[PDB]
Amino acid sequence: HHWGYGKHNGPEHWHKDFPIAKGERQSPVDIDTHTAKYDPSLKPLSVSYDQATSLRILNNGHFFNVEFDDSQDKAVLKGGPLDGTYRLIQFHFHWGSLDGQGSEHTVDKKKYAAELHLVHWNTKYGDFGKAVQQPDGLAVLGIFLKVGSAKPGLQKVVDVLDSIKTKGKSADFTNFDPRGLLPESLDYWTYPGSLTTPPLLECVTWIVLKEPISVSSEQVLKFRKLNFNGEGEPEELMVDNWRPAQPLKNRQIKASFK
Ligand SMILES: [Zn+2]
Repeated sequence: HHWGYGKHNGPEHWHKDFPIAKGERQSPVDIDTHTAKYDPSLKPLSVSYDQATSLRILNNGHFFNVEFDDSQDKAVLKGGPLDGTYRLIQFHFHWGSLDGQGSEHTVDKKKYAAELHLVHWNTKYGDFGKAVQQPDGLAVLGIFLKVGSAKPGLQKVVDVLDSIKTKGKSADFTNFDPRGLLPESLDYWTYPGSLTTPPLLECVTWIVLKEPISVSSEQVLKFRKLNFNGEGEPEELMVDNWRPAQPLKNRQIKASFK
């Protein structure tokens, strides 16, 4: 039936409905830090989230999405390896059933507890749906989450999860500041890739930050109480909603630091 992360509709079956799954620039990948090329011509990242406008949070049956108002250049990403302005449209997470798994990207084979994706689309294309059809259409900022001390800025999100426990639920989620999810360093690795979920389009420029943010066991624990299933259906906990690393192929990973 519909795609998911279970043994019968998991990542290893996606190729049957989405042939692009076995493509040449699939994500995520394992970042080998020793072969990543430090590229000195890379510009620093420019994150302008000061006028961001969050609208809603939704449980889509795969993960939850916090959506932003992308009708104007409110929250944008520029610089780095990018050309043009990219608007933040939404962010989501991928997490595991345990602290030693959860992230999609890995660093030297190391998996983190979760991974945050800040999705932006190139304003040049007018809308998100057009942008996903272009090789430079999207820019996703990936941030690793490790278990340690609480991330104060993540609490608003953790607080509201009980209201969107099942598939299809959504809640008003205004006035959230995404700057609170950012680590203090903006050093990163960058490579051309794809969406990690169907349709798995190869329109993404990945910007994975080196420094992960720490969240508490309690904070992460609440993510794990979400449901994949719809209301009234048999409870299936939302865990391990991550895709395993794909072959890098004809691609080089560049770093903005040495
Ligand atoms: Zn994602």
